[PDB]
Amino acid sequence: QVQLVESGGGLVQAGGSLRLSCAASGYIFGRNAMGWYRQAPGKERELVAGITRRGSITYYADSVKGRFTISRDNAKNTVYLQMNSLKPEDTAVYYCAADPASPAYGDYWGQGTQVTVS
Ligand SMILES: [Cl-]
Repeated sequence: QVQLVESGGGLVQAGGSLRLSCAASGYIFGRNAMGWYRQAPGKERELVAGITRRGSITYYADSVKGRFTISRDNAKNTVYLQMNSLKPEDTAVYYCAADPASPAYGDYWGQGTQVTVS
């Protein structure tokens, strides 16, 4: 019933930009905590950017600071990841994850979307 759907991936040239979107149904992002994850070739999945529940503070992995921006659009119940100045090292499967509003083991996860930087 709860669905996170990602879009906005594909192939881009180094130096370009992409916007990832994460659209939820059966669930409202609200002020819940959420994050964007990525799994690069040969690597474990790692957290790239997130928003806290408490105080709605954005945070970023050092490797993306100053280049990526997370934003939340309550009217659209959609969270975005704006990726600027993309590097080949950014190539990966990107995932969004959101905290459920009530008690639960586990988050809600999108399906993942491929971002390839040439
Ligand atoms: Cl928090």
